[PDB]
Amino acid sequence: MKIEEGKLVIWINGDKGYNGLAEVGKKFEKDTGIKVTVEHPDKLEEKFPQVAATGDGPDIIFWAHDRFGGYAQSGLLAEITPDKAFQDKLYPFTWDAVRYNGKLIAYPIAVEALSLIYNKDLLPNPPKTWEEIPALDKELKAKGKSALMFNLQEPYFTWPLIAADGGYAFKYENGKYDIKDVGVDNAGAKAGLTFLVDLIKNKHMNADTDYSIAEAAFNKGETAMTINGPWAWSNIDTSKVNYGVTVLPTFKGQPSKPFVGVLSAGINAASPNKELAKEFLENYLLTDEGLEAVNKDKPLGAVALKSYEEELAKDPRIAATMENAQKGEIMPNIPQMSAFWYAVRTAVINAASGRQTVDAALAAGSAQTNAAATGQTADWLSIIVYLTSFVVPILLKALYMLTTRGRTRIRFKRKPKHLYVSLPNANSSMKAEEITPGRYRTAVCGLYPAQIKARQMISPVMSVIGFLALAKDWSDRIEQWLIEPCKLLPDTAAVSLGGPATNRDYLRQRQVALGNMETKESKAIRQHAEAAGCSMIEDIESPSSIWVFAGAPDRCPPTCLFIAGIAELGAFFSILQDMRNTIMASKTVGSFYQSYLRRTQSMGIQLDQRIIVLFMVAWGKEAVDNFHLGDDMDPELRTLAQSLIDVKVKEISNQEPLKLL
Ligand SMILES: OC[C@H]1O[C@H](O[C@H]2[C@H](O)[C@@H](O)[C@@H](O[C@H]3[C@H](O)[C@@H](O)[C@@H](O[C@H]4[C@H](O)[C@@H](O)[C@@H](O)O[C@@H]4CO)O[C@@H]3CO)O[C@@H]2CO)[C@H](O)[C@@H](O)[C@@H]1O
Repeated sequence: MKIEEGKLVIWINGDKGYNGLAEVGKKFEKDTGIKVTVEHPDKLEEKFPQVAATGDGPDIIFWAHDRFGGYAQSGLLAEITPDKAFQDKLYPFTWDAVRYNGKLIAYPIAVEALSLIYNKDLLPNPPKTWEEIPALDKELKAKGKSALMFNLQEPYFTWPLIAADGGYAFKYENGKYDIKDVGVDNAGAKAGLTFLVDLIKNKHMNADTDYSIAEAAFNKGETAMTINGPWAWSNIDTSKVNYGVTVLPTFKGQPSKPFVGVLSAGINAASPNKELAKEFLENYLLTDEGLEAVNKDKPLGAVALKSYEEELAKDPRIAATMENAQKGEIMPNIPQMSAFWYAVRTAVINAASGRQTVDAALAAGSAQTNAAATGQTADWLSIIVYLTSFVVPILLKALYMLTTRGRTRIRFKRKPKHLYVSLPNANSSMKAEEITPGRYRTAVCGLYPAQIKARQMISPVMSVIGFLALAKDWSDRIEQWLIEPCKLLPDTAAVSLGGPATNRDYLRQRQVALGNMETKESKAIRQHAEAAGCSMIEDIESPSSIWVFAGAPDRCPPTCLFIAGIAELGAFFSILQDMRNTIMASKTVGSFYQSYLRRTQSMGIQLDQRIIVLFMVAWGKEAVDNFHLGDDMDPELRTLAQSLIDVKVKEISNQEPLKLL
């Protein structure tokens, strides 16, 4: 019933052999004294992330592997660490389905694919091709029957036709899926779907048809054929029916291409029974003895366990199932898959009912598939508020951790709390509130510049470009910069009291512009920061105006963007990074600026690159001369060197050995 550090709660879909699985639980209770309660709620897969985080989900979730990539990125799933020996008991390709970013996120149980099921008494010559189905329907309809009924409400069942002439979710190439290359709106997808919609319009199928009616219809002897998976076989046997299982029909001479699912078992990251769950699955469920009990309720299909699979292989129906799988494609596990299914589902319904044209349906689906695929930009107001909540020292400490070569979510830590920095995988799509390590350096720096000054936090990216020499003499350096005459521009009759123009006049002219471009979004950020104790900058001549860049943010922080002339300051250091990297490459006998530039524009600014020029002419050589090009001693040298000395200094004469210098 309830998650407790003893008890186990398991969730599995209601179309699977949950009763047989419950039998395994009873066996588990007998040997170890641990009750196993099996439930099969509707829509378990949507609710789970909602309960997973609130202490109320199951310890173990069973589903096909496609949802699990999404679960793992959110950190909802416990890491799997089976013996090397154990991996070898199950087929390797099954691990691939449940492999994400090199990490195991669930145990595979069984491989499921759709097949064509036909009544051998009614239809001893099943069709080879889809396109013959229509001619076949007229004769049978004349005898009170139909050709084919299946669930149009789930895109899984229609996808094989849609995939038949070339449709794909995401293109697989060079070992991975291209999340921006979606094939739902290609020539192939439009052809395949059109064929199905006409079957309906010609009253061969009814758009208003789901899983339960059709099984019954087939089972009642009303329809010659159905499309379903191995789980359906149990109820058909009960209905007293002679059926066959064969390859799906072809379409346009191309094989039908079902999406193949691997039934998988994930462990809830918040479960207090992680050790128990692992013990349960490998030693009880994932056994010859265990799987038969499940299989005896409703067949699982082609199981992952080699020892058991050798037995199943004798069933001719599974041979056909695996035939369809090899002609099709293994489902992705990527997070965007759910977005994909939702899109195709609406598209099938909308098209099937004639509420929209096919072109539009699949076109809209295309848009929606990339909706999740495209990279959202940050809502800093939501990031700042999340960072400001945490105490100030905890945050500062985290920055020093990002730069120690740590290596999905990295965790930072009379009430306990947990800070989470989310690393971006190449597959996952940027969220509007996803705090990346880069965005993290950005927010904190813009919030706590003066507090960074106290700790003197210069990263190994800024330390090398001589950031200290500019920092200490900053206050005196910057005023020289301001008092200096900006000859080139503006036209010199504009000062407030030297006869010549000054650079200060430029930053002024600039601030007016920024004051106009100052977005309500930015203002909102600036004020919320102050109230949280995050006192901020207001001018370039501030004690901590330059300490905003000490942490090496990827962007000009959002709390300083419209305070001239910081926005252009950024490129100054960013270029220096490009300068060194090209100096070193030159030294040998044989991009940062561009990136930084791109990111600021993402915030809606046009960098007055002239200000950058000015910053150079003043602090060019100074910053360049004091670069740290040369390398230094190796840790082995230093440690080994000092030790040898110590000995000799311990021997003659026993005096404190002073270090190497
Ligand atoms: O849109 C409203 C509907 O949303 C919910 O269904 C969604 C799921 O949340 C998605 O995960 C996805 O479902 C896929 C599923 O991921 C995939 O594994 C496959 O499911 C098979 C399953 O592998 C197989 O073992 C067997 O159980 O049949 C399933 C198919 O019925 O295919 C699903 C897509 O068809 O997309 C659906 C929506 O399409 C919610 O559960 C629904 O109740 C709701 O109506």
